[PDB]
Amino acid sequence: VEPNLHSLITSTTHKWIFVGGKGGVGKTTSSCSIAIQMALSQPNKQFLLISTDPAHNLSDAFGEKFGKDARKVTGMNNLSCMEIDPSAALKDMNDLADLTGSIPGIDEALSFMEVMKHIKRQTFDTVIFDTAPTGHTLRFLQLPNTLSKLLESGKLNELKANVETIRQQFTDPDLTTFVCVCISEFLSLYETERLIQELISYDMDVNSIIVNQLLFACKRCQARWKMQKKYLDQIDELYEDFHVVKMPLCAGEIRGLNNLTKFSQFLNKEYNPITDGKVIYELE
Amino acid sequence: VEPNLHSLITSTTHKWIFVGGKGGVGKTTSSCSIAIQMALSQPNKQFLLISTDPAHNLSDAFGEKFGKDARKVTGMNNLSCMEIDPSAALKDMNDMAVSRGSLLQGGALADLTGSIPGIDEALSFMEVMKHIKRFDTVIFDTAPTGHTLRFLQLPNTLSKLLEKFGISGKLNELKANVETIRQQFTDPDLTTFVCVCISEFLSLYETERLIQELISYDMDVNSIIVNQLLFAENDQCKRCQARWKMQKKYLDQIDELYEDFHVVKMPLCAGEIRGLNNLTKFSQFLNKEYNPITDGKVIYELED
Ligand SMILES: Nc1ncnc2c1ncn2[C@@H]1O[C@H](COP(=O)(O)OP(=O)(O)O)[C@@H](O)[C@H]1O
Ligand SMILES: Nc1ncnc2c1ncn2[C@@H]1O[C@H](COP(=O)(O)OP(=O)(O)O)[C@@H](O)[C@H]1O
Ligand code: ALF
Ligand code: ALF
Ligand SMILES: [Mg+2]
Ligand SMILES: [Mg+2]
Ligand SMILES: [Zn+2]
Repeated sequence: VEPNLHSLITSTTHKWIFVGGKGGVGKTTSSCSIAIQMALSQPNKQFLLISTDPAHNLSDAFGEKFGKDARKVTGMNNLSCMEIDPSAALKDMNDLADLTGSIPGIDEALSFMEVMKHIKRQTFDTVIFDTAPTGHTLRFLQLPNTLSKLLESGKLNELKANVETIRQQFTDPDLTTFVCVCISEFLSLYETERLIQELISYDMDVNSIIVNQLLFACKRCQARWKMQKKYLDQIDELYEDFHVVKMPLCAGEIRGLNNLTKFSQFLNKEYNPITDGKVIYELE
Repeated sequence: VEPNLHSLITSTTHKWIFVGGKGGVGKTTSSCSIAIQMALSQPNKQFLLISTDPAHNLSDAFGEKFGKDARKVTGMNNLSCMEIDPSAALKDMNDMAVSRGSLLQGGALADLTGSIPGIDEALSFMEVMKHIKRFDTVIFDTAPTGHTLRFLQLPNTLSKLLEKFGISGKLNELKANVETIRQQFTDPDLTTFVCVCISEFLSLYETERLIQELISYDMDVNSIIVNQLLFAENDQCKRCQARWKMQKKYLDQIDELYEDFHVVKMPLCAGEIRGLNNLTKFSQFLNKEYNPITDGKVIYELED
């Protein structure tokens, strides 16, 4: 099973791609990267990257301002981002809205409504979700089942049909898949294993794991690599049947289309220290 | 404004302490560390560390099992942990309703509602109200920023929806409990929010936005822990030197921006920080500031 996401990046069937895992592991960095690789690789198709983390970071990552209305990434012809602000969205729908935009769960509700509107309206060929950390993303992926059972007039029936339709698409391995991102450390590895078990139980396809921030080894770096390697061995045993993609810690943060594009190549053809080592240092 | 949490750790008024920030910055590591520093220096008080992150890591961090019910940290007399379990709580509520209402009648409350987004914040909040109704200090190991903001808006949000309410008794009592929590969270002597961050663009700007949000909720925030620092000019690795250049850039901005805050600088250690011993070792630097010249050896002193 190839150690890269080339199969996903060139997929001709996938409509919904979730990128998830523990906090700070690189979900935003990776979902920007997957979205860039897909857009470059399939010029004919139109891609949306939507952040369902209420503390959005797509604008921070690209260095340009996104919002509830999809906008093209400057420099791309076929990649767009969206960051929904619930109180802004509600304030528009209402035309108390504002109080509602502050209720726990409103973020997931509006993100789901965005999915339904792409169902109803059928714009973008593929949607990539840069998700909130693990715990709240599981709640989001359960929404189709949840709404189904709760609902269980013509507009209520309309809501019902649409959620059943999402439930069916989300559980179709050709249409929907979840890419896990993790770091090779105890707290991340165990959280990721719990997440994968839960996803399998939801009948959601999960076939890929990005292991990010690897040192591939300064005494501090030598000790930290020794640790990463121990958990990396475990990841190899556990996830033998998965695409496991090993990504390096770079010499600086990864921001802007240029640097994100440069990092994203290694999701497509896997990082090789022999041939690619200099690249880590171009991010300073 | 001393670059440490000594005022907070030795405080005799604080009842509610929130530790929050962007994903993966070290909230759980720092909240365990703050709680241990407090428990150790206030032996006569009793502390509860509660994780409101639905993906809990307190058991992972100490390396032993916690749950819905508080349990002492092995090796501490003074500190307890709890990891709130939503489905479990709903299940017991449903069981007790049946055994002494459409959602309850068919015994499926947990099934129907255990997965509704927002349910974790709802139950975490119920948990808060219980310590109100009847541990001296509670430290919250919070979920990442976005959902924690929703949690912290909740008492103030409920107060206003309820205001428009205008078993009705339970709603009345909820309204009353909401008001006192709301009262206590805006009391700078009873509650404070400790921000945690790493010295990188995404974390810095998320933190800046978070703190501006908290201030508008009248929640006290006067502390920022800057975690995972390399301090590469102490001792002598190309990657570390370049990364330190990045970090130092953002640190200079943090020191300027948060001149009136306790900004507490913590080193990246040579391994993950797990178990009472390693957390305790790491935690001394919240109380007395880390000095890379003198304290540098500590990053290699973690037990396995
Ligand atoms: N492999 C990497 N090398 C260097 N910096 C990285 C790498 N992956 C992520 N980052 C940086 O790490 C921090 C966290 O990444 P982020 O994508 O925000 O994670 P998450 O979305 O899971 O919170 C950010 O500052 C990001 O720029
Ligand atoms: N200063 C540090 N040095 C080394 N490892 C650290 C440090 N702070 C946190 N960690 C490790 O970094 C990862 C994320 O920390 P964690 O406390 O889980 O963050 P958060 O709770 O904000 O998600 C964990 O593997 C933890 O052991
Ligand atoms: F990734 Al975390 F608390 F576990 F932000
Ligand atoms: F901290 Al994140 F996505 F921004 F987990
Ligand atoms: Mg993110
Ligand atoms: Mg945590
Ligand atoms: Zn190094």
